[PDB]
Amino acid sequence: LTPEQIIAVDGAHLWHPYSSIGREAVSPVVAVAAHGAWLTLIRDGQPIEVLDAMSSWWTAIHGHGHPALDQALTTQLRVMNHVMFGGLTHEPAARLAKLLVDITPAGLDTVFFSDSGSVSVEVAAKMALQYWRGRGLPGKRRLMTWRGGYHGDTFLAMSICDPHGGMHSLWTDVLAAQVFAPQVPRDYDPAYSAAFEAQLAQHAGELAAVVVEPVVQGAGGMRFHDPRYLHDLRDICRRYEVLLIFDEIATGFGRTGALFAADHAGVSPDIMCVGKALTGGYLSLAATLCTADVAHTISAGAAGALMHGPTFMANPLACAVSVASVELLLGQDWRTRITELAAGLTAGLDTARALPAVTDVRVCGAIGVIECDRPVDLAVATPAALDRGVWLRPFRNLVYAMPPYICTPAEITQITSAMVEVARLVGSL
Amino acid sequence: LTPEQIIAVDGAHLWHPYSSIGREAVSPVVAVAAHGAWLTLIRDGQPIEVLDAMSSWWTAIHGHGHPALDQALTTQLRVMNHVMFGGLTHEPAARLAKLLVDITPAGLDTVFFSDSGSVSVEVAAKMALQYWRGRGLPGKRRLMTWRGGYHGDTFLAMSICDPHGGMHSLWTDVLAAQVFAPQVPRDYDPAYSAAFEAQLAQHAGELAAVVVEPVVQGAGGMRFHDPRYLHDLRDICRRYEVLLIFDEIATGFGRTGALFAADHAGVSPDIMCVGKALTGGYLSLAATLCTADVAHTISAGAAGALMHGPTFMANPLACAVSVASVELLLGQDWRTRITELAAGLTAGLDTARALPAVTDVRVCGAIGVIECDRPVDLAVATPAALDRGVWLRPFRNLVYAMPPYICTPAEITQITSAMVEVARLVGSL
Ligand SMILES: O=C(Nc1ccc2snnc2c1)N1CCN(c2ccccc2)CC1
Ligand SMILES: O=C(Nc1ccc2snnc2c1)N1CCN(c2ccccc2)CC1
Ligand SMILES: *Cc1c(COP(=O)(O)O)cnc(C)c1O
Ligand SMILES: *Cc1c(COP(=O)(O)O)cnc(C)c1O
Repeated sequence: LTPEQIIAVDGAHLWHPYSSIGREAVSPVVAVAAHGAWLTLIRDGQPIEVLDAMSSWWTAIHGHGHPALDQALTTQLRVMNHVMFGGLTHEPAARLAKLLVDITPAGLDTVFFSDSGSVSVEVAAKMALQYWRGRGLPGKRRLMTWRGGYHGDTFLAMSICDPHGGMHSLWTDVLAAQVFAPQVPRDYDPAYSAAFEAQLAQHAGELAAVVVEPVVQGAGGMRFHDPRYLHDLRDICRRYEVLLIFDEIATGFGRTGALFAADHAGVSPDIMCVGKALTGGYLSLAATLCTADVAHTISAGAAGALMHGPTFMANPLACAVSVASVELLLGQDWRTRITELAAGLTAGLDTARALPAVTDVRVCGAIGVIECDRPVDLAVATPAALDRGVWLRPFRNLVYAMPPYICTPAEITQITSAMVEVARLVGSL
Repeated sequence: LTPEQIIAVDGAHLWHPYSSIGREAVSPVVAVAAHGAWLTLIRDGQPIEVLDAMSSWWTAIHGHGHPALDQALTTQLRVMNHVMFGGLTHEPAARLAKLLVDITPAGLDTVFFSDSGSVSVEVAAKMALQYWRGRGLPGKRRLMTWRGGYHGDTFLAMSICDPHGGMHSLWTDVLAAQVFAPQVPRDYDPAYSAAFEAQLAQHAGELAAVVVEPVVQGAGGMRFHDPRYLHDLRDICRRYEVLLIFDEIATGFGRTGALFAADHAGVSPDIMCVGKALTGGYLSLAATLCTADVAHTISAGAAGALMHGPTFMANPLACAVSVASVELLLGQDWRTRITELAAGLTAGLDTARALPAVTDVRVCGAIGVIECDRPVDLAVATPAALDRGVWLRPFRNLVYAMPPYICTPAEITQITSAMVEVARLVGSL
């Protein structure tokens, strides 16, 4: 198919994320290749090379077509593509479970593989519900979070997404009614934690778990946060006997400057979800980890098992590439790499603070954000960034980047320059 | 890792589908390779080659490591592993969407890609609910199905699963309460359809959709029903203004003797789900298709968009292998292939009808089932099958197979002989 034909098929037949059919203001751009930090896109019938400043929605931490990950895929493909995980086990699943147990916050000793972030969140909730049921406390069935969060698109996951961001107002009666604390502030305020505790106290007997994104809230608004809040959550949860679940699907694997965002506080949750960057952005894969205590209590419960099992559970191909991606990250000085990326984002984005339409500039590890005083028009921002050799996709009022870890200092400066120019145009209406 | 080390890691750290940690009656068997119709498994420390009679949970329709599918994946790997589907489109997505629209029942014109069957079911439900909200009828938010079904493991999907199979007993006060008709019979009885209609009629004002597996109910009991029941559901749904959703995640791509099981009835659903065999068993991928009417009504409603978007939506690697898998199926006389498989299953399983423990023997396309009068002991059945060079996994009172389409007459004889002997050992108490 030519790029023209691809566009024709797409407009007529393909849904896109959170999109319409036939009512798109901006046509999608045809991608024809991806290598390292670079995408080959079609612009006016001509292929142009642009920086993947988004890491393809936070996935491509090592860039595209990395030799180590390509080779991991083809070497597994040669021996075993997939086998059912019902009654069978295999080396890729075992290697990956061993790695994940050994690098995640202490105490996370068991691993449930699934195929997506949203599914891993449902699995986490199921673990929490079956746990309390295993303790003879089935009243503990509700979830508590703070506002500003995002946890995926399946119906249980939706129920803990920010009620404003997730337009819950049109899911009246269908969504489970969960407990929401106010938006967690950037700076540490003991008063916020005390109020969080006071609210949790009113619901403790009906709460299975607190579920939050640690340190960085991604899709909900790129808000950062103080890690000390996570210390308070762990204390509150311990004292009131509510499970703590960390959703690290966004973040995990070095993105925030620590290996996992929980590490910024030294906090272990009871259950943890990982996903986006798990395979280095090659293949869909997610994981839900829980403590030995949670696993044993579930296993000793009425069901005698966790009542979940996806078709492609622990897929050998996805597990093999993930093994390679995790080893590639751990086999280098990733901490210094992320610190350098963060330095580059900070230096490059400082000039945006002076721009008329800019309300905030913030950086946390390999995440850089320009917050604007108005929603960013994609019809202007997209071509503007492409003209500067960078693929950016703002959402709401945010011009942001989460670049691949392999981006050179020069490439980071190219990214921040494009971000600044988009922010300048926003004020130019 | 050696098979012994794999077993050690697995016992300590890996959840399996619907499994415990630390309370497994039988250890899983280590799989070390897969090629064509055969798995290489470790038994008594040594590798043995056995037939994958289950197609690795319905997935491996062309067998493992098919050269055409390996090639397709490797070719895509060299150009573009993955890009984000937010604001970008690509050739693998377009090619697959085009194919799927062209081969599915008439009227299914739009394709929403996701990363598993359970998610595609949630997407289907979301389409149905947003559809009625777009028509100004937000009361139409419940689902109706018949008993014996299975639709996945996420919380909304669970709500339409068979109440017994799904142990809904221990999910009281958590699952949405849906409308269940009685188990659909094998043989066609107009009285059943009339009763289904009467039940639907009293709930029509609050029903968004009927959701069923067409012709074959897989995981809920390997039960077959007359295709004419689906003709009746299409009629009932039309007259009472309730959407019809067919979940073809297990039945799709030739398994039942038609390209899609809906084709047995000559009927089109409003929404359709596909999954397990979509990639030929290489990678997790699923799709939810809907009519132009459904897509337009959603897109004109208050959200102005379908509120869903998985991270790995329309993954180029998965879409590439899927295109190859479908073209491989369409490029041969698949209908004759399934007919020969069905014939082989019938002939091989006939001797079981006379066994003392056997209540039924039934075949539908490349699906063969021996139903027993008591549960099948896996501790006895698994080694018995392995001794005969066959991987079988019974569940409940069912010894069954859904073999790869590439299985030779000799391999089908080997599969069925193993199944018959498992059934024989059941009657020995
Ligand atoms: O456009 C997206 N997400 C999105 C999802 C998947 C992909 S894949 N490639 N790009 C994507 C963008 N949104 C997800 C987060 N959103 C949200 C939902 C509930 C609460 C807060 C934010 C709405 C918009
Ligand atoms: O064990 C499974 N699924 C399963 C089995 C084997 C494999 S191999 N890879 N994935 C698998 C999933 N189920 C248990 C009972 N099931 C069920 C049936 C009816 C209603 C609710 C669940 C279907 C899923
Ligand atoms: C993206 C995301 C999810 C959902 O992941 P999918 O793979 O899109 O289902 C869940 N939680 C968080 C924190 C995320 O960033
Ligand atoms: C297996 C199955 C599902 C769920 O698919 P997963 O990929 O396991 O989430 C849904 N519907 C039907 C009919 C199935 O057989």
